Amino acid sequence: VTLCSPTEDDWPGMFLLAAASFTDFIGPESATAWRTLVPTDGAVVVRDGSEVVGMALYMDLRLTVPGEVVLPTAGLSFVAVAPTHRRRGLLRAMCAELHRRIADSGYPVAALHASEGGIYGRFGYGPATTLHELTVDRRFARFHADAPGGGLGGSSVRLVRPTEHRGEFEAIYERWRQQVPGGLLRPQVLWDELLAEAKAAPGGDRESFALLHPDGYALYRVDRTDLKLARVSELRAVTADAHCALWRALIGLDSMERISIITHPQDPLPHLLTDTRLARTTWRQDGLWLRIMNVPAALEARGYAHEVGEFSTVLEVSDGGRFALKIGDGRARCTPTDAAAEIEMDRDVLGSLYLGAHRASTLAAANRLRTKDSQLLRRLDAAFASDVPVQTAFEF
Amino acid sequence: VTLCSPTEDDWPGMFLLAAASFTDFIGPESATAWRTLVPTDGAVVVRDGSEVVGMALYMDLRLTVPGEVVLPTAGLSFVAVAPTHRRRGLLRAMCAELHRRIADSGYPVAALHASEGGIYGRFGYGPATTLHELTVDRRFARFHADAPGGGLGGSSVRLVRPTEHRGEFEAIYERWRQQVPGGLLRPQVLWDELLAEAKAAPGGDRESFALLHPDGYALYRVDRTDLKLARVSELRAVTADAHCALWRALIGLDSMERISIITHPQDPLPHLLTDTRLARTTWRQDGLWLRIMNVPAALEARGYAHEVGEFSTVLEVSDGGRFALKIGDGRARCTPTDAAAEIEMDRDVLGSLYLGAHRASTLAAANRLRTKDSQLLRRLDAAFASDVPVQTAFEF
Amino acid sequence: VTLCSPTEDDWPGMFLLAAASFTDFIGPESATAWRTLVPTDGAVVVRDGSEVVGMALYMDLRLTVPGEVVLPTAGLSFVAVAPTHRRRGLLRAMCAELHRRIADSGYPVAALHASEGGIYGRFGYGPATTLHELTVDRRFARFHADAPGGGLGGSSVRLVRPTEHRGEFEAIYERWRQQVPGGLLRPQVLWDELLAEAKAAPGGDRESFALLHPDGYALYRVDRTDLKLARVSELRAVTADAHCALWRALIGLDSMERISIITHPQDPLPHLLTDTRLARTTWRQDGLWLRIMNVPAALEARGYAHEVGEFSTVLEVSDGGRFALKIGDGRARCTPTDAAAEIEMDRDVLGSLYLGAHRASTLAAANRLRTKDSQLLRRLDAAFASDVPVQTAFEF
Amino acid sequence: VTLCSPTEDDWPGMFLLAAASFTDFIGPESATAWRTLVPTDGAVVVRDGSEVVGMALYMDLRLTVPGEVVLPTAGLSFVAVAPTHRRRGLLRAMCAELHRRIADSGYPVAALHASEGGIYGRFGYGPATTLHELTVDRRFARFHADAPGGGLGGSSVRLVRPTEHRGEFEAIYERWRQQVPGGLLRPQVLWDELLAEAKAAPGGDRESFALLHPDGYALYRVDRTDLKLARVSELRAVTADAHCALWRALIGLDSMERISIITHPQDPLPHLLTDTRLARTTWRQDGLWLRIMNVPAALEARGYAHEVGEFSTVLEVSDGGRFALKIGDGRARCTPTDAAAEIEMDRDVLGSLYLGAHRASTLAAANRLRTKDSQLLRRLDAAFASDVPVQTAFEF
Ligand SMILES: CN(c1ccc2ccccc2c1)S(=O)(=O)c1ccc2[nH]c(=O)c(=O)[nH]c2c1
Ligand SMILES: CN(c1ccc2ccccc2c1)S(=O)(=O)c1ccc2[nH]c(=O)c(=O)[nH]c2c1
Ligand SMILES: CN(c1ccc2ccccc2c1)S(=O)(=O)c1ccc2[nH]c(=O)c(=O)[nH]c2c1
Ligand SMILES: CN(c1ccc2ccccc2c1)S(=O)(=O)c1ccc2[nH]c(=O)c(=O)[nH]c2c1
Ligand SMILES: [N+]
Ligand SMILES: [N+]
Ligand SMILES: [N+]
Ligand SMILES: [N+]
Repeated sequence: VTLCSPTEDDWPGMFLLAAASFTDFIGPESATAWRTLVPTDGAVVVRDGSEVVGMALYMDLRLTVPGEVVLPTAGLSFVAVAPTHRRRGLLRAMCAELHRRIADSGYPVAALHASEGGIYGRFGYGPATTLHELTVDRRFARFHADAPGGGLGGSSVRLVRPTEHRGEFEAIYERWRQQVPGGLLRPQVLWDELLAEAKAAPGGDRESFALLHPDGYALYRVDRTDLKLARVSELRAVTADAHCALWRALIGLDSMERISIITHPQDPLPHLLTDTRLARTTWRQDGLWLRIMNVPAALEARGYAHEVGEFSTVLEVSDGGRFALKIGDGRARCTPTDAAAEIEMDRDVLGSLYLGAHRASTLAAANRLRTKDSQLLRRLDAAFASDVPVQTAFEF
Repeated sequence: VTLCSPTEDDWPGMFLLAAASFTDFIGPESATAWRTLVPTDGAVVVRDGSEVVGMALYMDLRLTVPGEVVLPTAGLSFVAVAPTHRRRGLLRAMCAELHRRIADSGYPVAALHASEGGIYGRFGYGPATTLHELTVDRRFARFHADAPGGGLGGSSVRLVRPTEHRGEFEAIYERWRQQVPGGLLRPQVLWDELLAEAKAAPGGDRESFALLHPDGYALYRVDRTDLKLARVSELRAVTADAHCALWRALIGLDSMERISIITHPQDPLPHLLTDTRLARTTWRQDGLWLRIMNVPAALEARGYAHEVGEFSTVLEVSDGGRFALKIGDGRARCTPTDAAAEIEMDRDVLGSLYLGAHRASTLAAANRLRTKDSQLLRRLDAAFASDVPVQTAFEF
Repeated sequence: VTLCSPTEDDWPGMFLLAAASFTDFIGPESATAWRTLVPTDGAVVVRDGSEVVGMALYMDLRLTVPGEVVLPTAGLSFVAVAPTHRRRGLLRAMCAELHRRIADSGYPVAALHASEGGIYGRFGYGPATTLHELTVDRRFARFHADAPGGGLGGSSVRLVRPTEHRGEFEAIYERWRQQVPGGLLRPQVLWDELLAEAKAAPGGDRESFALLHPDGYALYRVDRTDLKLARVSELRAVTADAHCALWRALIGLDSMERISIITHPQDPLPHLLTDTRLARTTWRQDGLWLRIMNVPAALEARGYAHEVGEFSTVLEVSDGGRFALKIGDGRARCTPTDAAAEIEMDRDVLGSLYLGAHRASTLAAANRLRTKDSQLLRRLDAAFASDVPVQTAFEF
Repeated sequence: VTLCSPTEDDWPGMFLLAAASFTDFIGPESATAWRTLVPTDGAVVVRDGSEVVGMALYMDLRLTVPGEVVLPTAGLSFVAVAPTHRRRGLLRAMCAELHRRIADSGYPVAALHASEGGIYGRFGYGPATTLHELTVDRRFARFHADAPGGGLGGSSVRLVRPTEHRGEFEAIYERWRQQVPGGLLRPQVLWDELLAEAKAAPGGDRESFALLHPDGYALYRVDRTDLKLARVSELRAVTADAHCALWRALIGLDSMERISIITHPQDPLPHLLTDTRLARTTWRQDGLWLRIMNVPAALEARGYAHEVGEFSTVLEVSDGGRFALKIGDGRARCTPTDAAAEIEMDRDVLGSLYLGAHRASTLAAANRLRTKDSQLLRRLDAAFASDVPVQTAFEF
């Protein structure tokens, strides 16, 4: 059992392991396209002394963080251990090797989507965004008097074929991702795959349609089996107006009973209706997971709330360093120190605070975050909070 | 159709309407006890010219709000219109009369739990707390290395009969409610009813048990039909230690597959586990609804975040007044003004901001809250936020 | 294995067989009351040579038939063969003995409700009324502009306790049953049992409520398990106004999602709504079964449609006689003849035509009814039709 | 927002709206075929000032009505409003324009199938046929002694491939539709589509088979997911013999548990069995909707029951005219008059009476039909009744 960068000949064996490991495997041709997002020496495989029994790689991503700052980000994916080689520490070995390479390459953070919630905490990843499924019973949905775009004249939203308005979706998304924490640059090969999935599949998914506003879009399809359910695969709106207009159109799907979407906890849709309860939270789960590779670089790179006054403290990350942290004017200064720690946390906890999705208070209550001073807690809470709500861009 | 305060002879007719209107009706003897919480002239009925076709009342409550300040609160309940007298504006008439009496009596706020989410917005009530159901698959639940109370020696939690430790529950709850936004004083007659419901019912609910810590308790029962589900009716913990200890005991219910609880969005339980995902959010709904009766009294009474600096603005409440609002040192000054409004919102929106459960940013995105200045939004967001997470005390 | 009229000592053995045979067995005290409806020598039992292994009886009933004519009717019930004595022809023996006694006593017809649809055809019983379950999704239900009782002022319907308005229900029902084909006199002991069942049962049915109009009533209860379903046990309306008023009140049960009722195929409720489809037919089954004991007496006793002109024919009932049938002025003359048959049918088929619930055309298409002349078919169809729709009074 | 007849260039936009609006959309090539049934100027579209946001058309159909009389009929279909343009009265505008064109073209009636039951009443359409789903548990089904085709020798029914016996199905159907109220001429392009749908679909419907008698056929397929359910898509029988023979063959599908069919309320199948209850009514819904465009032409065109004697009255249709109606010898005379109305009803109600599917008595009980004379009601009931049961030909 050796650990190497894969050669061209290794990939058919990797695709086999992929097919066996992932029920939503996109298949060899799509997989061959996604390869273009993997840097040279961005992949590891494990051979048995030879077929492939383990694999992992990272992609070059650009993650938006609070203060509209864009970080180079190593996005872990295509992780699999053969069912024949469990409990041999192959994952620990592969993750260690990639983290070495990611760190040495100069990525401040790494990110992944977790198949299970129990795996990636021990490797320093913390869940940093939250997915919220809303299901609307649209037959009772009435917009509030206060809701935008409820006037006379025409609608600014059009029903269109996805494939004929790629450029407009690309442009809207590009604006969206640059201004939202959790935003990722979506490269060309992922747009190719998105509009491929919008096509009807013989014995699979139904045809997708688009609702297009100057400052927003929504892609939706009727569900395979539940023919009174419309599934919004993606809604991206840059203005509140666009967001309201798109939801007026979706509630206008008079042949559906229910509209479902995977969104974020601060989605304003409930507040657009006279009955907030009509937008039911059906499902909730961790989205993007974050590992802070370089604590000072990451902490210094993001913006902080201007509201909290200037304050200083000492943060110790377990087996990750100890730093004098000074925050003010929504910027941070983070420098080495041997002064006594005021705040203590594992690396994963930091990942979870970083995009402002979790309150320090809350993690402290679980004792994932230690401090003897509760004024400091309030200050961290306020400083690390994001004024733009954190969202999840896309699974990778 | 007249509107009067009920006489003693009206109550049997009110109980009939109650029985017909509410599937969880506690019944005449329990109802006769709850009457003791209704002040003289706290009830209205509508007779048909004579049986009772409409009723509503309020109870005298004490609501804890941010800054550990306790407000006299009119709690609306026992609201019903006979199915024979719908669409006659009997609710509008009853609500108007009670709001007159509540205001004139000097209550700064009124509160209710809503049967439907579409009714009470138009009468100035906004949803002010959020209920979160967590269901834990306890067969996989492992506590984190960092979680309190995972050491050698004995457990500080005891399994007990609820009826034999009323005093200890009363004392813990009393401490809890005084330090948590959303806390309500629970009077003696409600404790009587809580420990009555802890008893096994022939063909009904099963026997309830208690887990008791010096600084917390939990009441739980196995579900009627799902015999692998334990339902935590109530968990109240004053320290993080107590909260963790109680959850160690509940995960120790080795004959159950799942533990469910109705809690709040900031419950730290997910973070006590190695797999946060094991604590699934199964259900989410509005809890306590709040109507600000006197805007300046209410705004001046609660505390605000010390973190945000001093700032001033002008708030207009629709058909509710316009005020110079000055906030600093976590106190507010709220005085009449005819100066131009900087912030605009209906009375209900204010109710929803008041306990810090909803962000001003979020309501602004839905246009329930208007301002042309986004710096003011951030400032309101931070000021109205509660450092202690807002919770829901009990249904009334 | 002998066949006798039961003595007082036989009844405890009959109650045992009842308990074992009928899951809805009303129990010994209720059963002892219903005994008062059984005439002397109205019961048979079969003993094993001695415990009871078979039983059957009839009750003295009064059945309304078209033309508002009331027939003495033998109502078969309490029929059971022990599971130890199947396929011994005990039912054939008991039915034969009772039919002998019923015929000799001078009943023109006998009637029953069938546990299964495959049993009673061979003993000359045909299904003569049809049960229709309507389930209304009351959240969308809007009454038509044309529907009665949608004006200003007050409602004439009251919500009441069933037990306090027995007299008014008795009176309304008495009017109802005398003017509707399928109507049965409900004796005092059945009213006692109806208002006993309206009471809440520990671990059983919930409390029943009543909607009372001068010319109609409805008894309803919320379902045991589905707490958003109201079950209308009984609705009896003498005028269209009463029927519409009662349905306005039932749709006014704003806490329910669905209202269900067992009614008849010609119930006008669908036509009271703007969306007829909201009143869904969820279930449909044979109601009352009829055996014509004396063909000429029965045919001569009921009224016929005045619309069809005078016509004459010869009807042969298989092993039941052949008759010259002359119909005109909505009366029939039925006399012995040896003239050639024009119409042929088994006795059961006649039962099914008798109250006008089945068309002769339809039974002819199945060849249950033979004739070489289709003009005669049309004439029978029209003559046997009832202008008042046939309904089902109550199970016995 | 303008309203025009579509040009060739409009149709790709209409197909897009179709795809988005109808989950069972037959697709562009099938849709292009059905276009051949639309007359010149039989279609309207609404453009936004330009993509298509509204459309509606009618097809030229031939409807059989009581007395085996065949009426030219405008069949409304392909009706859709974009979800972006709800509540702009686009449907009201389109329906008005088409009704103008239909009336001026000289159609006595128009017809449609309704997606929802709440829409088309206000445009003068009434539901005129009833769909009945019967599900038979064929494992218990035994034919009655009286049922045809239960003798020795061979069976006259053959199992065949649908595509190889098109001619025989066409011929049987042509005979069927000419003798049944609700019958529609099925043009060649609809036969092409029927036998296309009889083919197995990759990941869709299974292969269809046919049972063929000289005077009847049945097309059936096993259900996609429930492999013990056979779905009879279509059964057309011209003689009772054919109908019984076909059902003997279907009950002979020994590998199925249940056979389901969408039929009519007077289907004799229940009466062919020893247990009528085995043929369960699982589902019931409005079929064909009818709008009487020209009251006197329509009323004069159909036949009436010969059984009822000659009678005269005055019918007022709301905003539709007032007529002296004289009925006798199963013909009607309908002429203008200003004499006082004896009968009053909206146009939709007339549609519902026209094919004899609804009794006048029943609509009167709901007050959809007004008269102060109940003898007239009985007379209308009998006159408008159809001796051949009304059926539904096919969805359009
Ligand atoms: C989406 N896919 C990607 C993702 C990144 C890739 C990078 C290079 C080459 C191919 C790539 C394919 S993929 O191959 O279907 C894929 C991958 C990992 C997965 N992990 C899971 O736990 C799961 O449930 N489904 C997964 C699907
Ligand atoms: C809990 N109950 C109270 C509450 C307050 C009371 C005050 C005075 C006298 C009796 C009282 C009884 S109660 O009577 O079962 C009750 C009341 C209102 C309800 N409203 C609802 O929408 C519902 O679903 N269930 C309800 C149950
Ligand atoms: C309703 N009941 C009657 C009916 C008639 C009686 C006459 C004399 C004494 C007692 C009587 C009790 S009863 O005893 O629960 C009863 C009877 C027959 C039944 N047959 C069935 O197939 C069934 O499912 N449930 C039945 C229930
Ligand atoms: C059956 N189809 C027809 C019907 C008539 C047509 C006339 C000209 C051109 C194409 C045509 C297509 S169609 O295009 O799939 C179609 C149409 C309307 C529908 N309305 C509904 O409410 C629904 O649920 N499904 C529908 C399906
Ligand atoms: N941000
Ligand atoms: N607080
Ligand atoms: N009758
Ligand atoms: N006919």
